Amino acid sequence: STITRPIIELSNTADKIAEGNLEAEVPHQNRADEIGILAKSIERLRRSLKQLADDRTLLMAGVSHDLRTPLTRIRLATEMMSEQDGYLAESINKDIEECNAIIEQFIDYLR
Amino acid sequence: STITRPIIELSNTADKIAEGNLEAEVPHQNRADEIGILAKSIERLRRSLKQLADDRTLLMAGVSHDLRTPLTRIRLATEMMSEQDGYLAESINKDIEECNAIIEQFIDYLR
Repeated sequence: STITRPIIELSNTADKIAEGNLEAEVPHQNRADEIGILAKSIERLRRSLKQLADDRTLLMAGVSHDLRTPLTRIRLATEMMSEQDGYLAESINKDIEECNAIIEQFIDYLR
Repeated sequence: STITRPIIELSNTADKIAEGNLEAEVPHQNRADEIGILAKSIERLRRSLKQLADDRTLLMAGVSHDLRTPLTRIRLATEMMSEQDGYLAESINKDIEECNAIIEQFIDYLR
């Protein structure tokens, strides 16, 4: 009956990982027999999920940062234009506004 | 020895998923006993990985497509400006080129 338990513990841990508890430590990792190998495989699955999560987060940050540089430069350049070319500057102003709007929506929804 | 086999088969399938085989079918899924419950746990982990993969793909495509619109608009407007503000137009043109470069780099790394 004692051997029955580590099986239940392994299945339970897998559930915790899938539900979004990436920090939940897998049990029976120190075991050397077939059970401990099963524990190791669950750890491998945990690593995959954790990596994919971190990738998405860092992706959002990197894109927004790099975009900030070109956007700022354009707005300043349009500010320096004379009134005679205002109607053309107004167009580029509309574009930069739309771009900032799209980025804002993405960050708000994404937790 | 017969009982030893399914444990190895389960561990092997989990390893296949971790190494990038999201389509690797889990064995002993239809079992109802303790081994069947373990099979169900492995399948749930597979679903998590597959979901995260689909998320990354859709995210990349959506952002790049929408960005194409504001870029094209600024390009046309800057071409209409008079020579008196040519030096200002040149800066905005350089900026939009930079943006296109960033998008190309992302796709090239992950086709």
